[PDB]
Formats: sequence, C-alpha cells, structure tokens
Amino acid sequence: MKVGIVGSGMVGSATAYALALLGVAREVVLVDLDRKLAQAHAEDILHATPFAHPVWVRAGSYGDLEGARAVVLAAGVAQRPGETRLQLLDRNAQVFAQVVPRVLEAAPEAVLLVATNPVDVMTQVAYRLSGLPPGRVVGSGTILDTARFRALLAEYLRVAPQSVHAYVLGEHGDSEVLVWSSAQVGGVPLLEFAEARGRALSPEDRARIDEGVRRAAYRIIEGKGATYYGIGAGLARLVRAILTDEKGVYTVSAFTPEVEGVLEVSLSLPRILGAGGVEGTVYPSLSPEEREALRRSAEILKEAAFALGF
Amino acid sequence: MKVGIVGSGMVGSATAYALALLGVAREVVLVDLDRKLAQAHAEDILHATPFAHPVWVRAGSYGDLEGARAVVLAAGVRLQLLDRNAQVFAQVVPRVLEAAPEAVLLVATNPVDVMTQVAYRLSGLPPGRVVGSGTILDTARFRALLAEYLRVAPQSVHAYVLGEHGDSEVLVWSSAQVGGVPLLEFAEARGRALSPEDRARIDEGVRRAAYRIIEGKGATYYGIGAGLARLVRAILTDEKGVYTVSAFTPEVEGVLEVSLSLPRILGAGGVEGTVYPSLSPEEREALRRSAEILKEAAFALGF
Amino acid sequence: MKVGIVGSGMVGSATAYALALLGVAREVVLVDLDRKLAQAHAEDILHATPFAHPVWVRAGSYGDLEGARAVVLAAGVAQRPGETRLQLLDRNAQVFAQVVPRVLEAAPEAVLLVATNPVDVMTQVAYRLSGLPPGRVVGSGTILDTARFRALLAEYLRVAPQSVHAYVLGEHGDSEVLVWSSAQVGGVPLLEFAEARGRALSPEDRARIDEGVRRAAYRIIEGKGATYYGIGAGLARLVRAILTDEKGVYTVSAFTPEVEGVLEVSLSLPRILGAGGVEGTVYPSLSPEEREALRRSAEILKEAAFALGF
Amino acid sequence: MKVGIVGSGMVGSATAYALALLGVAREVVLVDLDRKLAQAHAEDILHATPFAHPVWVRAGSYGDLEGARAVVLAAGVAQQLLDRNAQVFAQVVPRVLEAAPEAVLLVATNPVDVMTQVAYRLSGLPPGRVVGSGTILDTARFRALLAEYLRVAPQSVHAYVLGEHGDSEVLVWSSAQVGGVPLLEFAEARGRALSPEDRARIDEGVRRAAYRIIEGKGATYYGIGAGLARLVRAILTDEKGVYTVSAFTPEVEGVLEVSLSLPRILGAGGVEGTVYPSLSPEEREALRRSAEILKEAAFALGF
Repeated sequence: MKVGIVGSGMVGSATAYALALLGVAREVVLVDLDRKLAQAHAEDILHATPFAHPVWVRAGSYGDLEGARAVVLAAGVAQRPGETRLQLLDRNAQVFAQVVPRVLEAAPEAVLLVATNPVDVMTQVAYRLSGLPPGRVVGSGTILDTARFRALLAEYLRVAPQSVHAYVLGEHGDSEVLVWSSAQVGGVPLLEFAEARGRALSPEDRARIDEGVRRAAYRIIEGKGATYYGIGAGLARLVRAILTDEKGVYTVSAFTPEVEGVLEVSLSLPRILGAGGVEGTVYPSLSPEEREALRRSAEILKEAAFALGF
Repeated sequence: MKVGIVGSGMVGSATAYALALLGVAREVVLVDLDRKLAQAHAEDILHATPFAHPVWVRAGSYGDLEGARAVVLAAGVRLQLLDRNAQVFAQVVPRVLEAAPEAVLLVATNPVDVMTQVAYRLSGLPPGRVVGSGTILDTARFRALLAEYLRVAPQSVHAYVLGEHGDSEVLVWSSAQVGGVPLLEFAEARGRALSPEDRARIDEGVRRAAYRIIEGKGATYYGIGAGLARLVRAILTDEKGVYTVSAFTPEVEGVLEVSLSLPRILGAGGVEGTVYPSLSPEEREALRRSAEILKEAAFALGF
Repeated sequence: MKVGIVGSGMVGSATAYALALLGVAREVVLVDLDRKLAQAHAEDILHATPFAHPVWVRAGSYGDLEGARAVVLAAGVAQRPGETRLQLLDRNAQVFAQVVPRVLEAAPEAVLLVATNPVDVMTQVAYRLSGLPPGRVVGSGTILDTARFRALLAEYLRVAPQSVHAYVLGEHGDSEVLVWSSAQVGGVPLLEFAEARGRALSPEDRARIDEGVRRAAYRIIEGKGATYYGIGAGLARLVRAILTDEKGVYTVSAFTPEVEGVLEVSLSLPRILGAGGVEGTVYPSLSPEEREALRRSAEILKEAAFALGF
Repeated sequence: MKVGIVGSGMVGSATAYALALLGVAREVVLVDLDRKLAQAHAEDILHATPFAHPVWVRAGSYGDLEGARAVVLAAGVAQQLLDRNAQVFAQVVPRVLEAAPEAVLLVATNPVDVMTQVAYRLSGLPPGRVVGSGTILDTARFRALLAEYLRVAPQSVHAYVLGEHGDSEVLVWSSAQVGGVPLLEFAEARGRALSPEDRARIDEGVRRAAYRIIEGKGATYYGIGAGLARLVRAILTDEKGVYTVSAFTPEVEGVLEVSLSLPRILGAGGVEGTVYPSLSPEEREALRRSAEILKEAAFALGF
C-alpha cells in the first residue's frame, strides 16, 4: 500500500520517518515544491530502513501519488520574519488551493489527512476544496493532547494508559477542552476511581496536568523552534488506522454539521476512523462547563474559518 | 527474565509456544513429572525460535525455576477429579515457591477458580500473588463479537464477563461501554440496535465456545496459551493493565473469601486493585450465586 | 491477504497458530475432511487472537480458499497398525491426488507449501499433480535443520545466528547433508573464524553438533509422539516470505532438473523464495565428500518417487 | 535499560526518536548544554510514545546517566572545529563513565574515525568499549543497492564498506557474498551480470549519498539516527552481531594504532572481535592508505 505526503519540511519528513520505522506501509511518497528537499529527506530516510523495515520511501510528484490510500497534507510555507498569523494562514490557504485538487486528481480515492497548523482551519479549508464527503478529510486535531492527557492520568493513578479513557476536544490549541467529567478507567468514572484509592485528584494535580497537556507545544517551540516528532508518530498511527480499516476511535478534526449550537465547523470529536476516513462520531457526556468551553471553542474556530472564507 | 510452567501437557506447552512466538520472555522453563515429555516439547519449540524471537525454551526441574518472576500452574490430572488436582497442587505449590519465593503464580488448571483458591491457601502468600486465568478468554470473545456487530475496533469496546469461568459466567451487558458511551446508545447510533436475539446470539458465542472446541478436538489449549502469555507479559512488564482474572477476594456480593474473576489491575506483584463495574440486579444476582457455589466447592475441598 | 491450510492435524493447526500469533496474514482458512476437527482448531486459535493480532482464522471448504496466495498442504492420514511406511506413502499420495486439484481449482494463483512427511517425495508428488511450474510447489524440507545448525554454531562461536551462514541440504532426514566445508560466518570461512575466536571446533564439537541437528526429530518423537511446533513456525516464516515477495534464501524442497547428475528430483537446496514461490537456486561450494553425500541423497529420492509413480 | 545521548541536535534527537519508536530501551536520557533544546526534543518525542512503545525520554545532566549501558556522543558543536570538538570530548568522556562505568561509548561526531580515537584515549577503557558509527550506513546502502540489483533479500547480501567513513571508504567487491556464494557468481545465476558500468552506478549510489542529502536539506540525521539505534540495541541485547563500525585498532595493513571501520562483533561490552575479510590488491592498498591518513590525523591532533 502507498501513503503520500505533501509538504516535506520537518512535519512531513518526520511523518515519513515514523511511517518507515514502524513499517506502516510498503511505500511512502514525499511531494514538495522544493524537489530536492523532498529528495534529500527521502534518501536520508531510505538509509534508515535497513535498520528497521522494508519500506520504499521516495520523493515524487503528485502523479506519483497514484493509488495512495492516504495522503498527508503537511504542506504550507516557512513563516517569515514579522509575517503575522492571519497572513501565514492566508498563504497556506492558497497552498492548499493548489495542493488539494492535484492530489485528488492523482489519487481520487485517497483519504486526506491534514497536518498543517492551525489544523482545524486547514482541515475545513481542505474539506471545502476537496468537494468530497466530509468523512474523507480528517485533521490530526487533538490526538497528541488526548494521548498526553491519558498518559498523565495513567501515571497519577498507577494504571496502564490503555486502561484510561479520556478526551481532549475542540480546537487544537488554547481553547481545547479536557473532558474530566466522563473520563473513565476500565469503563468506570475516573475521578471517582482515583478517590476510592490513595487520593482523589487535587486542584493542584488537575492543573499541573492541564498545564502538562495544554502548554506542551509552547514549551517545545520555545526550546527547539517547532514540534514535529510528536505529530509524526501520531499521523503514522492514523495512517495505520486508515490502511487497515481499523475503525478505532480517535479525537480527530473533521467537518461537523453542528456542535453545541455552532454550525458547519471542523474540530476534534471522538470519531471512528477507517478505510474511508471518519465514519461516525461518538459524542460523550459533557459537564455544563465542558459543554460551554466546547461551544466556545467551536465559535472561535468558526470565526477563523470566516476570516478565510471557508 | 525467566518464566516457569509446571505441567507440560497441551495447555502448558502451548503457553510456552505462545510465550516464545510473541517473545514475551527470554527464558521459559517447562517442568513435568514426565521429564521426557517436557524435553520433547521444549526442543520442538526451540526449533521454532529462529523463526520468531531469541527465546531459550527448555525442560527443567523445580530447582530450575529459581528467580522466575511468574510461574504458570498447568498441572491438572467429579470433585473426586477436583480432589486429585488439589493433591497435585499440594505438591506443586510448595516446590515452586521453594525455588522461586518471588514468583507470581498463574493458575491455569480446571476448574480455574477453585484451583486458584486452593493455590492461594497453599501458598501462604498475599492474595494478589495468586492469579487465575479465569474469564479472560470469554471477556475478549465478548468484546470481539460486539466489535464485529458494531463495526468498531475491539479496543474501543469495554465489556466484561465476570465470576466463575464456565457455564454460569456473567456477561455484563448492562454497563458495557464503547467509545466511553453506553453500549446500547452507541449501538443505535451505528444503525444496529442490539436485538434480544442478537444479544442471545452473542451470548451463545461466548458461553459455548469451550464446549464446541472440546467436541471437535478433545481439549482446548491454543486460546488460553496466548491469554496466559499476555498475562505473563503484564506481570513481567509491570503493566498494571486491567484483566478479568480470578483471585481470592474478601467479599463479592456478600459472599466471603471466594476466588473468581473481576476486573483487576495486574502488575509485577500480581493483582493490586479491583475495578468493580456497575451491575444490574440480574447480573449481580447471577454473580452472587456464582460466588456461592464456588465458595462451597472450595469448602467441600477444605479450602 | 489470505493463506489456506489443508489438513488440520497438529502440524496444520500449529501452523495456523504461528501465522495468527506472528500476524502474518489477515485471514487463515483451515480445510479438513474432518470438519469438526478443523472447526475446533480454528475457534481455539480465534480465541488467541485478541491477545496478539487481528487475524480471521476459520475452518472452511476448498471453495473458501479462493484468492489465497499460499496454501499449506499438511494433509494426510494416520498410520494404521502393521502398515509399512511405503503403504502409508501410497495412502498419502492418494490424499494429495484429491487435495491438489481442488486447491488449485479455487486458488489458481497460490504457491503450494508442502509439509507432510516425507516432505521431499510429497513435494515431488504435489509438483507432478499440480501441473504448475516447478517454482510454484515448495516443500518445507530442511529449514528446521538448517536453522538448528546455525543456532548451534552460533552458540558455540558466541556470535549472532543471523551472522552464521551454514546449510543443511538434500533429503529432510537421516540422509541430510551438513555443509561444513563452505559454511561461513561474517562472510569469512567458519573454520578460521572459530580459530580467530578461541574456539577450534575439534572433531568432537562437530560430532556433538551433528547429533544436535540430525537427531532432534527422533528425540522429540520419542518424548511426545510427534513434532509440530517447530515446523508450524518454520512454515509461517515461508508464508511470510511469499506474502511479502521477500526473495529470501531458504533451504526448502523443490523439483530440480538435475542435482549431481540425478534428474528430476525434489530436495532442499538454497533457494530464493518470493511471491511466485522459488525463483532461483543458489549452489554453494561443496566438498568431494558432501557432494557425494548429496548425489547419493538425490538418487535415493529419485528412486523412491519413481517407485511411487512420480 | 538506559541509553544516554549527549548532544541534542538533529543527530542526537533523531537517535532518541529512533530508539523510542522502535522500542529499544525503556529509558532514554538526552544531555545538552542548551538544557532547553534537550528538554524540548525530549517532550516532543514523549508525545510520540503513546503511538509506539512505552519509553521514558527525558532531558538530564551527566548525573542522570547512572546505570546507562550505552551512551551516544553526538556532541559536535556548530562551526579548528576538530580541536574544538576534541575539547568537548575531554569534558564529556570523563563525566559519562563517572555515571555509567560499564557504558559502551558510541561516537557519532564527525569526522567519526578520529573522534572515536580521541574518545578512546580519554576513556582509559579497553579498546572494544569505544565504538564509532563508522560506515554502517554505507555498508547497509551498499547491500540495499546490490539486493535491488540482484533481486534478492538484503538480509542475504553480505557486503562491506570499510575504512574511513567518507570519500575514501572502500567498497569490498572482491569477497562480497550473496547467500554464501561469491557476489559475481550469484549475479550470473540471476542473469544479472555486474559490469563495470553497474558497479560505478552502485558506487556513486553509496559514496555520494551524504553529499546529495546535504545539498537538498543541509544535514543528514534520519539515517544515522536509526543506525545508531540499531547499534545501541545490539549492545543492550548483547547480540554479538557483525557491524562495520570504527574502533581503535592495533594494526591494519601495517599501519599502527588507528581507528577505522572493520567488521566487528558487537555486544554488551562493545566490540569483542574483528572479522577480517579477503581483500583484492586494490582494496587492501586503498584501505592501507586510508589508515595512514587517519593515524596521521590522529597523531597530529594529539591522539
């Protein structure tokens, strides 16, 4: 099976590196305006594959994305000195306007998996441009924050992460929501389970955890200039769900008819991911304050789509 | 790390095979009165290892269990039968713990809940240290069938089978989650409302599995072999994962000092916590009843 | 991908088990005239799968082999009281006469993987009946013995097994040829490597090791009646090689035009195994002594097959 | 087990990432002067681990290297550079062994062959304990291109690149083996004659790889990251596998006291054996000269 990746900076290349080291697919195709950036990365990574799995990583054009069952969009541009947010956004919006049609031309039946930040808006942009059903365009969304939330929760409780069920919903960013209230451990309420043991989650712990989750990206960018390793592996996992038609549940961003009163916006909710993209939503119980933080996350996101016209 | 298995019949040797194929442990020691049987299974399995993982599978004595961090008891021979097996354990358990005072005991011998209770009493260890495979195959089969019906990955399905492993085990439909939401509410949102005949169909698939396998081939071993290996992995890696395994428990639904499957946290010291699911009146009554026959079976046997 | 197995005894079922636990194919189909036996084994193994990899193991008919890319033939009958080896071979050759056309009817593109003993003659039988090119019919042959030879050499030299290249060739069994002369480690000749390692490999070490390889099957049969775990995993690896078009080198049995002058005979030589089965033979340097042992191994198989009618 | 990585740039951080995704060690510790760079890379990678294996990646000081079996030195500093880096190693090496006295030192810093010699002198350890990545990438690429050309699994191709990592490295065509048989012979059997033209194409493919990668992206790190992770794994598992890595060598073709890549057996204590292949006159002579230039470079820098 073939995976494509458009955009061969750190995020696209680390995604290819993850795909190869985990042996997710037999073929990975890097596509980038800078033909020879794509080539350098592809060849650097090919040097790694003998020490892991038989995986054919190459640089390529959109035509070489033929039969790709999933195409990662980590396209976009290197921000400029003094280039504002909204400015960079308009630029990436225009990159996608060129990327999406070309990808879908070579790989009509590919799920499009959007990585480019801000991921929720770029997801909505690629959805509108694709002219596809909304399930076929999936954004990586909050998956790393969700998993980080699970990890920190599992740690404090002393149980396996895979026993912890817990979400981060909404915008991938400042307004994301940690769903404390219907989080579970082995199928039962989490806060309550904690309590029945050593100590219930304290105010200090909750916000130490909230800060562990919420300001991770800021810490990373502050210290090294950008995040890419984390999302590389998260994208690989999603690619894996798509190629194997897993139908696992992931907090990914997609176009959603309505949420908490807000209409036609892309954001992360728990969704079932398979060979054709997201194929069902799993809406969990929310508390009134989580519900309200979500409406609010949706609206922020809706307004950012307005400013781009999508 | 070394794993021990006492009893080199089909269940024990299949566990060794699953351990080796999955690469769970670097060293696996099969111990059996019939030494030549243990050696033959060990060597057969050793020929497999170049095609999987570096795992030293061998036959040995009780003393070769020294330093083993988990030991599987698969040494099985009506409650006359159940009497013979308790006699065996009265030999096995002291000799395992002599060579390996640190080992978590993983009871596989039928009936597993009773034998888990007897292993416990004989051990003199704390209760978390003696763990019976219990209902893990049935719980997983229950999740598998539900996942298929719902068209969702089994890992998103949290459903339990609890109590006594066998005919009277309790499928806990009532509080089953999926994606963290109620099973039935999720089932409708997938356009597959669970029908009492669906519910009964699935029930049949879980409950009658072992009976079908025995009718066709005379014994079951492939499933529990892999299940025990997964359990051994949990112990060796101090996973603290949740598994519906049997352990001596102070009280279940009023019934005191009985061994049976509940959702339990499993790590390097054995089970170290219970995660008690929500039960409906029917299920609870079933469970308390299950707990009762087991309590007095153990009691008939002097345990 | 789908793999079929005909014959659901201990060899066929242990093979299904190894395929499931190692996650080799998405679907495994066991076919046995004794349907309740096939069904019992498939369902026992299906219960293992939640603890390893998603694999659909099921019992079925020849018709259910359709689209299979490899079918393991572990078909056969139990020796009766006072029946000769050669009488048994008759009855088994007859089992293959029924099996082979039915398998090919339903999965005309499958590589056939023969496991039934004596594997070399049975490979010749499968090949003649199939009507297929020689590359399509492959016997497991001596892969277990070759693997053991290497493991023993490894442990003795203190070096990783994958660094040791030693072959067991010819007829699977007492007649097999351990190729000492051209065995190499790290590319260079075994016997100095041992030297420049502070292990000389007295003639007593080679005798120890020859007994280790040659007499394993006997020891196992004497202690438990049959072997199956070893070949179950050996076969699973051959299947993986076929499904991944690996073109790896294995000492497996195939119909060979000429070996040391003996014509049209099946036995193990080093062979390249890929999606179409064996696609090349690698002939290692042989010593006068080994060459004559191989020649002689070949002509006893040639006779036995012709005497059988193949 | 714990692995240390000193130097948290792209090589050091790609290595930790490789180690994490492949699930090689349970603890990965990153050490860098720029504490925040190390912390950021570590936290970035920690976010990946839920989607691969349970691995604890973290920033730390030399003290946190306690009990590390292997420590990667990718501490080259941004640009006489030699001298510069030679000083770094004078600081780094003593600190590491203080925390991790059984630690094999794994030099990644370029030029890797001299640095491996540097690290060795300062080590005060047995020669095998200091191992430089050397030509492992080029050897693997050489095998990959040959496998591709001959239509055969890479695992079957036994071919080495030896000597100095870089433009004067030696492809050992003469004694290369596929499936145990001489290379050129196997090419025949395949009907895939290795002509001078084909060898030139393959040579360029191997020799000019890093050049091409530097030109398109500015630096190389993904490949060496996975190669180092494999070397680390060999060490942690006491594999005793054969790798073309750089190590201090008493004499090579008559040149004395020089560090360069030869096939070496790699285990828990570092390299514990050298496997010297047959060399054509051309190759032997090219290797001899390379070794000269290195032993000189080693001596002139003060090692």
